[PDB]
Amino acid sequence: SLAPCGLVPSARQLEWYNREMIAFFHFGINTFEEYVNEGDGKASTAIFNPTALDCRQWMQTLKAAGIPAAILTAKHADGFCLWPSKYTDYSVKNAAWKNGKGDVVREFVDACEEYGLKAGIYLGPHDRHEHLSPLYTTERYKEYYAHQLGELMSDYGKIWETWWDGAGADELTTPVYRHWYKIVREKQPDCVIFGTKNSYPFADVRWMGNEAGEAGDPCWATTDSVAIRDEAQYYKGLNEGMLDGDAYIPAETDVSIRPSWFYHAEEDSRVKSVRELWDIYCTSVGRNSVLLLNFPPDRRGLIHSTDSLHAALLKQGIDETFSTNLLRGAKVKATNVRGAKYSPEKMLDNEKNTYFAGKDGEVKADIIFTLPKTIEFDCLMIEEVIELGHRTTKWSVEYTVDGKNWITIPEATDKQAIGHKWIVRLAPVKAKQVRLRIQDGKACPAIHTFGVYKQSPVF
Ligand SMILES: CC(C)S[C@@H]1O[C@H](CO)[C@H](O)[C@H](O)[C@H]1O
Repeated sequence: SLAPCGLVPSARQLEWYNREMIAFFHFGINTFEEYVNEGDGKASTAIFNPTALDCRQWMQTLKAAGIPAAILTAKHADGFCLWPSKYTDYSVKNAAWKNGKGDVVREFVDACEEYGLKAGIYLGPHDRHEHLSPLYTTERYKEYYAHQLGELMSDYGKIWETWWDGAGADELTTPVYRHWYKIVREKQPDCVIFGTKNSYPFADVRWMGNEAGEAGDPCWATTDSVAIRDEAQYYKGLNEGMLDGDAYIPAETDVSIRPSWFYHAEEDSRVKSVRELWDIYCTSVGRNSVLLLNFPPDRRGLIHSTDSLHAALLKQGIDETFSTNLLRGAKVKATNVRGAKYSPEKMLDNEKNTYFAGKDGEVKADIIFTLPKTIEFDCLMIEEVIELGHRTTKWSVEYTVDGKNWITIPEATDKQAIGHKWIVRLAPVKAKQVRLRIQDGKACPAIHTFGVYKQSPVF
């Protein structure tokens, strides 16, 4: 069989990559303040009062959108806790909501379980509320957070992601996070950790340097762990990563479907269009990353219908786009073929476990797909066998109509990364043959999938 090349993903990282999309839910005391996205920790707990909370309605939105996981803000930097923790009074325990007898996190994980969605927790490292205590020290806070982490990792079922926002967290040192890490890893062994700054040695996935929904081109799963730590001076190290990076810590791309992270009625006219979301999908999922897309629940405790509709149409457009691989039915010829078991046709078979592979030592390959009828396409996708590491580092796609003139596709010329998935949109071409050029790499190519497609009219 093939041996892996360089650093490889863990089982958690594979599971995570396979989600492709994750939902964020920013919900809390901010929602009940007027135009606030970052709370000071001084709002009265009494104002938290969703009129008819319905997390099931959130899950129905995610079903409609094709999204298999969700992360809730159990506590944002304002420090207000959405579950009745035994370790603070600054929580739903003292809200007007349900006379202080509610538990949003409970309703969230119960709804996730009922709909078969993976649940995840955002629990803010920087806590502005705790900072207001004249008795605050980093060491006491470390124990405070650990107790709360212990509640959320013990009493709320299986947790698939823990999110550590690096905003305001520079005071928190590595031994602090180590303590937190052991609790998470021991109680929830499958839980992916989104690690920032001083949490770097414990991170399963990294930030990619912006909140616009654009991972780098290229975007390597690998990078130097120091890039995560010294976040502010390594934008490209996070956004693009490094082929010779010392750690396998792939990029998770986060973006709100609205201008703000929290809900504001004024932004109902500002929800990202289906086309914007499609661009974002292509610059995240389509760039060897994973898209974490925020839907902020409102004061009733519902997801707004424009947010729902646009996410649902994105899903519809994706399904139509990629339902027919227009290369299927082709006659396939390739140089550098490891064997029949790894024939280039495996790129076209829609099977989970098969792939095209080259011969050891040989990093280049040329694969020509000759089509029964001339086709028209404006999109292409390629997927590497990531269990075997980043192998190919330069690739291009070409076509011809007359059989003699190979024409380049400008958008798909001298690309570098493949990884989990790379998507390229291009001006519409007609073609009788399509050539896939694997031009360079660290090891022989190993490719699960290759296809060309016609983008949905929805886009
Ligand atoms: C400048 C702001 C984006 S702060 C930024 O937020 C990111 C999440 O989007 C990560 O949590 C970073 O660690 C944090 O510094």
